[PDB]
Amino acid sequence: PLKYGARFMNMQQRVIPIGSPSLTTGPGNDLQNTDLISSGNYIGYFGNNNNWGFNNEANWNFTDSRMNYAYQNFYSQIFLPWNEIYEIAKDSDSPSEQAILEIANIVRNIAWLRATDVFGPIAYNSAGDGSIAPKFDSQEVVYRSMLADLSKSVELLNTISYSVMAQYDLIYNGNVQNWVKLANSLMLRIVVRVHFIDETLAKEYITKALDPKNGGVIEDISSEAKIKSSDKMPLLNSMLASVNEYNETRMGATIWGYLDGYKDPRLSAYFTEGTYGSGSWAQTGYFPVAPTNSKSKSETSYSAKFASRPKVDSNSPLYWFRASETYFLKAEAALYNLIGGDPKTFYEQGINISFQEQGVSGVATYLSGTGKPTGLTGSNYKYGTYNHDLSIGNTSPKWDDYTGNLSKQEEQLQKIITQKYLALYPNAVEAWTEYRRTGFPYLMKPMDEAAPGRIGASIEDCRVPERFRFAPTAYNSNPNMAEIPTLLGGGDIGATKLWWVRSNRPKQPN
Repeated sequence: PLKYGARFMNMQQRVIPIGSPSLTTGPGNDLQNTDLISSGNYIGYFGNNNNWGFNNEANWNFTDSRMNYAYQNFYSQIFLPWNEIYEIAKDSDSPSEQAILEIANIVRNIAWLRATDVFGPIAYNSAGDGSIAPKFDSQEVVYRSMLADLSKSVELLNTISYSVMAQYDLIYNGNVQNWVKLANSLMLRIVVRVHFIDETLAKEYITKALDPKNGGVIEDISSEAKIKSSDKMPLLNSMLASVNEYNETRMGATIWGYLDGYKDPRLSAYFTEGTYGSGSWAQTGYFPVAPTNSKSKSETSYSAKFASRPKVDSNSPLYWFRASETYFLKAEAALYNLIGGDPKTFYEQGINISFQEQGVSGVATYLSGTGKPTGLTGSNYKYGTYNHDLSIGNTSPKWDDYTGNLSKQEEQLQKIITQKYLALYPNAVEAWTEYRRTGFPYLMKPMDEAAPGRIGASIEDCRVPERFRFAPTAYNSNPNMAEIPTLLGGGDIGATKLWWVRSNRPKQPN
């Protein structure tokens, strides 16, 4: 499959921006746009040591240039190589070529799931029609269509027992059975994503996703989908540019609050201890940077340059889907009677698997903990004036321990989503999507109080943008985009809620 190789590897590096060490900071600038200074910053996985003069998405200013950039990083960059593969394989009678196309379809769909979850409507079904003016699908149609497409991929790949494109497969070394598991896992994630808005659709596929005869889902760490440097394609983890080169990405307040309050051993696995001051004055510890930082970049010994940093090296991988997520998805599914089983069991196994994924121990002690997330007081925060008590009306790790502010079922979901949030790190887009859909976990409020106003929201209804908006000028190049607001059911702005946002979405008490 020489004709598919380069194109397929390009696709894989595009799902979540990453590239060859020779491209230096390029892929890293892209990851900033998709994960680090945007989504990951909004939900508190990271904190920015910069405000970019309030000129970009970090502070919710969705400019034409940055949104066009986002469209490229979430949709168009991967469209290119996929389209060529499609053109070459779409009419092949060769089963091995059909398999290649379906594997390419899975990779495309994992990437475009992010695209629709970020923008809402996208050109999904029209993809490949060679149109100069792509027609967009409503988000509901994108979801319905993707589920059908995933089942199609699984049906075909389930008949393939030999290796496919091993030399160019940076994820599973040509093991089609694992690709099937990834496809069904994505199907599971999608079904859970729609159960609140469309339970019927959820039920139409969740059973097929978990049905053993269809290949199974990712339940073992050995089946996780991740990409990292290898002989097939050397790579430089794309978080390095922003973390070490630009000194802009640091540990977020929200995730720190949970890790600290829950006495989570993953705190040390995910982040480094920062330093404040120098010499005998230097204080060491886990110092977070608030979400949507309103302060300018600084590099003194008392600055965020030395706040806790994400632990990562050039050979570190980026994760597409991990076994722990599967368990949390099953937990929620069982909680709402979509599948059989005990929510608590799936919940605790998800945490156990996450600890194993991170190489940490003490899961039993962690599971019996009844502590609440730690708030950030004006005193504790050292990079400006900021405070938010994350503990208020929040929940603990222990399944049977209820705060009682929300209904019991609602708090159980809160525990599931909060723990999934912790296990998903650093998959920011998925965490951001899950927060917007459920309202969990509760987040540290943005520091820049002017940010919500930039997307048409207020400091009470939005702690994060509800979506990215398309670049206004893009409408000039494609007349089919004029329909976007109607497809959205609202204005093309960051405050417009996407299709899967559940009704009666909870908010942290005041």
